[PDB]
Amino acid sequence: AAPQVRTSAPGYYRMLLGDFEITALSDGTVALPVDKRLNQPAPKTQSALAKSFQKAPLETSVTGYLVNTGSKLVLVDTGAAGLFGPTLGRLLANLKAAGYQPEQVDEIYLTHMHPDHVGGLMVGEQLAFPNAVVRADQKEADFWLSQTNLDKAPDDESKGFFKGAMASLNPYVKAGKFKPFSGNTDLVPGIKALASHGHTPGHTTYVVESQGQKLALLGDLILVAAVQFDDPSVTTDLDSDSKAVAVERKKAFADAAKGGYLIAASHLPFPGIGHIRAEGKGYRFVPVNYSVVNAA
Amino acid sequence: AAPQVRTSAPGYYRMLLGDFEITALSDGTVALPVDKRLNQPAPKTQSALAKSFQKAPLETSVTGYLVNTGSKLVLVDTGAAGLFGPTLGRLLANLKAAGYQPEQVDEIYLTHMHPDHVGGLMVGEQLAFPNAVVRADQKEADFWLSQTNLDKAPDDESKGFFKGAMASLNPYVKAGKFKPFSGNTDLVPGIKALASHGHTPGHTTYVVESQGQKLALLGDLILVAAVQFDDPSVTTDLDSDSKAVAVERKKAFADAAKGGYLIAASHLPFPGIGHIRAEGKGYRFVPVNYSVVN
Ligand SMILES: [Zn+2]
Ligand SMILES: [Zn+2]
Ligand SMILES: [Zn+2]
Ligand SMILES: [Zn+2]
Repeated sequence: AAPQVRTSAPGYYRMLLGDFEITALSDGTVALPVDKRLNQPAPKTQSALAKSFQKAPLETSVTGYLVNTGSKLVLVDTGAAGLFGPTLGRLLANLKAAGYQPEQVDEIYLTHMHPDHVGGLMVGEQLAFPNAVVRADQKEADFWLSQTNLDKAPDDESKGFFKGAMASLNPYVKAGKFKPFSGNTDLVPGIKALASHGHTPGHTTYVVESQGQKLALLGDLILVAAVQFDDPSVTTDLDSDSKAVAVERKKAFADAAKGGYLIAASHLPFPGIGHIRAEGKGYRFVPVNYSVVNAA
Repeated sequence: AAPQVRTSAPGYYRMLLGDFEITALSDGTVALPVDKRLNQPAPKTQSALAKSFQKAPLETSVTGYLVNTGSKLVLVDTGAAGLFGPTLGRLLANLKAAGYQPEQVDEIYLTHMHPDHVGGLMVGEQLAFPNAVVRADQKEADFWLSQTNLDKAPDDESKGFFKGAMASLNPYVKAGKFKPFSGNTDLVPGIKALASHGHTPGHTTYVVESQGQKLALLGDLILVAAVQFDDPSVTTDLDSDSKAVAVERKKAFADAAKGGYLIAASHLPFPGIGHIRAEGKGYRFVPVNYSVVN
């Protein structure tokens, strides 16, 4: 026989979208006590997860999305680097395994500034993406980079969020490489920012379109697949505005269902890409069928 | 501008099952005219596919399953090698990418002897797995290695099935390395053969169990997920015995729904592993949650 290997394959998933190349990049996974963070009784979460053959704590993917439009290379979210423990921070290595170098990234779009999305921006004291311009909504940057907000943060978890956002973005701000937008904004050709505020004050969805094929990168608009597709009204204590996140999630799901296009989200099971159909009181996520990509 | 890369990740998926290590190994994908092969009206298949955002021809995975028990390295199915065209035959390279060499494989268990499961046994005129013993049901071998069955085959597709089985398996037979079993049989500790005849005369499911964790490798008991989970009675013209395959598929789905354990199948979307629950007149497949192995 042979010794066991016990390693996972490189965490990248390639998919074509019209003339664009999408690469989902895994940052790793982390076990989350979702039954304690969701705004509903723990037994109800347990029953939902059991319907999906799952149990809390739940191993949850953390994913960023690389878009090569053919003229620009854009990275949507960057993982956690070392901010959330040793099971995360795989995204840079998976970017390299996917055939790219960090120096090649032209722009980085942040759905929001929670540590598991901004941590990858820094390797120690060095910019992880030395040529990239970072973009996020002005509301997001104004909230998370505020010293006064950090000084008035209620608990250690929130303080750590502020500190991580500052440590990750401020070096780019200082280098002149942070370029905010406000609300719905055309970014590089083929990618648009769609305001989806409420998980954080400036949470933004990024819509990628090429040759009639559309993909909405929803960020953290959904967090627990086995709960929030069936019941989109369930929120978490990590959402800044629970009512707004429910409204925005329902809007995104309704639009994806009506349009029949792809969505992706950072914490859907990797690669986190699929279609949505409206069913009953909520929605059914349909993960994309495994497809091989070959050179053109 | 950064050039696009346009290559897929190495096609292996690692998963722990108790103390055992499972590696799903992609042989590639192939576009199949499932609307023509399923035994129901083509528009019905097309509408079922549309419900799942799919359309025929449907890109379909071809997967084998490596089980490292800690004492034996067993491979369940081998892909197509070059028998089914350019898009397949990736299993050997993915086995190497998964950190193993073909010479390490101790036993190979075949669900059945269709070309997309036996072709990988051979690389040219050389055994692909030079130290392995191959096992399959006696009924499977007797059917596909039959010279008179080949002479009786109606068209070139079926003749090609017989020729491919013969070319892939007879070098192991000649070397004394084919050991059939008959019906339900305990193979190596932790892996059992479960007769699931009907897709082929000796089609066999392999049940893997470690520390109370069970995984049933169903072979080709299901071929088109978007059709046959909702309606397990729909068969194909490639099934040797349609009534039997419907019975065996329903039995497997009901048992996996009742027991709550994992199933895998060669043509479910890679890695093709998940749970199943009973819903309406059929079943819902629940793909395993992405999980990292260390
Ligand atoms: Zn978040
Ligand atoms: Zn997050
Ligand atoms: Zn078959
Ligand atoms: Zn097959």
